Amino acid sequence: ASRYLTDMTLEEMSRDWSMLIPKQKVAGPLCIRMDQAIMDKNIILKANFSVIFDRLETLILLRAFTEEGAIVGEISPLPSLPGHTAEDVKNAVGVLIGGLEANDNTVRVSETLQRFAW
Repeated sequence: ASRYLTDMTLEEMSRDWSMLIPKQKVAGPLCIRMDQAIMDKNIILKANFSVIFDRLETLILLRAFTEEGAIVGEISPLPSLPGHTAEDVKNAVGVLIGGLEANDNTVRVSETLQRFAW
């Protein structure tokens, strides 16, 4: 069976959020959203991945959170749910990290993503 390993709580994954200054970029099979208003924060990237054979397979959802718990960024598969490679995920994360860091934020990633990184 396909299972799911996530850094996020049920509430964190379900929450609706608005960006103060919306930015949305599509990069291949993945959508990247980030709030252009956010600056000088410590941000943590948290992800939910499907798992098969005890290995991380596809990204279901990634959200970027301030330490206080506010969502400031998101990566999700396109609605067509095209399906993607690990390289697609790594590219989309780099794009999000780049944008956030350009706005003077400090970005770190979860243990789940660290592991995925290689």
